[PDB]
Amino acid sequence: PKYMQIIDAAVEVIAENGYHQSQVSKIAKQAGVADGTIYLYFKNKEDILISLFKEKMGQFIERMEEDIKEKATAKEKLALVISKHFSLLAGDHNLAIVTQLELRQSNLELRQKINEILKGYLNILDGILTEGIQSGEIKEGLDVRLARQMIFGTIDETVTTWVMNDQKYDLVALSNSVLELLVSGIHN
Amino acid sequence: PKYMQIIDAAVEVIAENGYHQSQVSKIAKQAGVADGTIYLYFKNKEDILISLFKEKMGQFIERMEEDIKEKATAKEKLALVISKHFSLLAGDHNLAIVTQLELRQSNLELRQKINEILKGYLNILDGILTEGIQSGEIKEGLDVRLARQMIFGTIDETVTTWVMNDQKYDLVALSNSVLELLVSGIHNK
Ligand SMILES: CCCCCCCCCCCC(=O)SCCNC(=O)CCNC(=O)[C@H](O)C(C)(C)COP(=O)(O)OP(=O)(O)OC[C@H]1O[C@@H](n2cnc3c(N)ncnc32)[C@H](O)[C@@H]1OP(=O)(O)O
Repeated sequence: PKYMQIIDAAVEVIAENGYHQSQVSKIAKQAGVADGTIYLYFKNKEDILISLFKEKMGQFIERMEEDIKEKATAKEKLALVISKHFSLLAGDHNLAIVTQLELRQSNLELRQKINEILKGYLNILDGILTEGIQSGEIKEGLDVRLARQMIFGTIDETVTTWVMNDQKYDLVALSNSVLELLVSGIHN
Repeated sequence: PKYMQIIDAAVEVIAENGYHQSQVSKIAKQAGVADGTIYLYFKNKEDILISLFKEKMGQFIERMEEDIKEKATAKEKLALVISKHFSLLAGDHNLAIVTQLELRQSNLELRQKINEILKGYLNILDGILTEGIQSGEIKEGLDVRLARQMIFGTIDETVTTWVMNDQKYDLVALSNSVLELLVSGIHNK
């Protein structure tokens, strides 16, 4: 449908110049749609970015809530999440730039809307950590919120450094190393 | 000072209005100087953003080098880095909005310029790790670049989460627990 066609073009255009500079007109042209056609599916520019996050990151999130259920341990569940995330971004240069660089917006309402979608991802982390503690796999006394900030911050900084390096090295190849740093930390 | 008066007014205006709505005229008004005096020191709005980051980072790094030579172990140095990072930002509401939100420009030419200023701090993290590696304090097989990304992303996301909650809780008090999470990870035992 034209809805997804438009989201896919928006990823391209938004990645090119940045969300702020991106123009709805450029998005239509790139989608090979008329200008008014865009307004047939989206209210405005912000609705395009929010929906892009909903469709790209939101789908990923839903998929992970399902797929982590088959992994026995907290470590395996986190391994799946990091590996699948790096894989989703490694498959699309534009999507890597957008989902990393447009994640935290200055405008309050736009930020809240994007944060709402990303809460889903944080809920997955908290759940993995909560259950891991009850099974005895995860550190007893662990502050779940803080440990989720370290896991999400680590994943995010790893992907953003790769984006700032033109995505030139194999991100997916790092998933296990990133996992072991989170599981065992830096001490010997 | 004229240069620092402008940088300080820029922090305020950019925090309060968002970088895109922070034009030179607004900064000039905020600093109490004329537009032409802004340009006597800066090229444009972008130059003010980049220079505010370079100036604030530079002070931060000189203090860091000063304090961490006292410390013996890699864990002691990281403890100082975390607590000093959290303290600086808890100490200046508008600067934290600038660092966590306004400096995160997605245009790539500009973002590269900003990111080159981060290199000095990342370099400090890499030296703590490599010193630790030589002294046998750091886990065998640990990759320095990845460990640096973990340390800085964990620190930075802890600050972003606190900014997202309107800086309403005591960030600084979380320093030690953030350190222990980086040092031993989430595994039980
Ligand atoms: C004011 C108060 C202050 C308070 C503290 C500061 C507040 C923060 C300010 C806000 C700004 C942000 O948004 S910071 C939060 C988000 N983070 C970022 O945007 C940082 C993204 N990272 C980067 O842009 C970069 O890492 C730099 C520019 C910072 C430094 O780049 P660098 O010096 O070249 O070093 P590096 O990135 O390691 O790249 C070197 C080589 O290694 C490769 N490489 C890099 N990482 C890896 C890796 N994990 N595994 C394999 N290879 C890797 C690269 O491809 C390149 O290869 P080859 O080319 O040779 O093949």
